[PDB]
Amino acid sequence: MKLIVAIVRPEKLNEVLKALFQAEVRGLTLSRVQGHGGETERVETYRGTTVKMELHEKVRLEIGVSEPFVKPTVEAILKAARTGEVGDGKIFVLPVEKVYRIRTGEEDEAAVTPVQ
Amino acid sequence: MKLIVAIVRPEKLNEVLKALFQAEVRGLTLSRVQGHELHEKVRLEIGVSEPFVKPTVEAILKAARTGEVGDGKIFVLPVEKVYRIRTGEED
Amino acid sequence: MKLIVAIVRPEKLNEVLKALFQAEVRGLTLSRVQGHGMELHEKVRLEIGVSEPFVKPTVEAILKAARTGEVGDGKIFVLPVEKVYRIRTGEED
Repeated sequence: MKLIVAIVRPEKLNEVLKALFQAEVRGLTLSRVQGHGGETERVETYRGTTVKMELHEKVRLEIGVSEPFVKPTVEAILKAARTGEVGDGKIFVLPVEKVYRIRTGEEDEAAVTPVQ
Repeated sequence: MKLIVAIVRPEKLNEVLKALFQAEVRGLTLSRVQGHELHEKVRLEIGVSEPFVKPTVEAILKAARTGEVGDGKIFVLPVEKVYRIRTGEED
Repeated sequence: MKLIVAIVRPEKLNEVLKALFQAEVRGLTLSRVQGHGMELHEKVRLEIGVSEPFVKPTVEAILKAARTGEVGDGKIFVLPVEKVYRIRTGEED
């Protein structure tokens, strides 16, 4: 199992969710965060005197997936979320020791396997 | 140490927090998130030492369950190091 | 890469952000959350991807900026990351 955390532009969210559902990746959660991506900074920011137009609203998606679905999930997000401009975001694939579905007590693979 | 990330229903949050406290699990953070239509959920993030992983997971499984689809999930993630900001040292 | 997750006091955020931009990280996100241990106390959660050579000094920069010496200062978690992709280019690493 892996926990996928993706940071994408708000204007790309709907395309991303549609692509994920199309890939059988249903269960997930999301929230708004402020972020700064790319490895760019304004001179004033690096000087520490300012931190204005450095942060922008992004959407953070958290998706638990079984091993077989890691590749399809990453590919769906990469295709849908890219604009080609700095600030597109990132995808972290995190190792997971255990997963539990609260309703059924199902664990690990069974807990993140597509309910359809 | 491990990092527990749990998604639960807002209506069950008080009960979950009460169970965690009864289990001696005190330090944690939480926030509202949108889950799965999208429905509001609460995401809890709890860093625990190894002996507290099980008690924490169980506290949440028992307090958060309603029996209806959408009760949530619990992830246990490996943590390489954890630092206590107050001391400037690992924990 | 490693994922640094820091929970800090809101009144220390400006200082921590300054330390992060001056340290140089390959991206960060942050948001307001509620801390506990009822009554919830505001905290700011920052998530920063940092590669191995620079994890220790980046953690030290955050520690120095965020510390007050009083209970409630927060914690910093360093998590392993299996893979990381840059969306702009699609590349892994």
